[PDB]
Amino acid sequence: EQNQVLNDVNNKLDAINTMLRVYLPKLTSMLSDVMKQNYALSLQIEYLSKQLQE
Amino acid sequence: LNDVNNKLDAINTMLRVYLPKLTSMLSDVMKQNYALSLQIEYLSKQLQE
Repeated sequence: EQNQVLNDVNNKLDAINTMLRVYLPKLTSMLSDVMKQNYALSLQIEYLSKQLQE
Repeated sequence: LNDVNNKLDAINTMLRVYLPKLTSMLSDVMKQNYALSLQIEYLSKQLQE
């Protein structure tokens, strides 16, 4: 019984951990893209400020 | 070993529940940033007029 319950632990944890491995890089890339988009918005607002100065 | 099993399974199902929420939240944040970009383009058109 001990060996089979340990096998169950093994498979459960390995599956969930590979799911986490798949997930995390997606979040990292999403945050990087969000920061890039915020920088783009900053540039747009600087252009707006130049327009207002003109 | 049973204690290890239950602890790790519980925490791992918690992580499973959590992560998709973060993914959806980031997608919605990016969509909202795109909406802000469109609003600012409309502002620029107003300023050109």
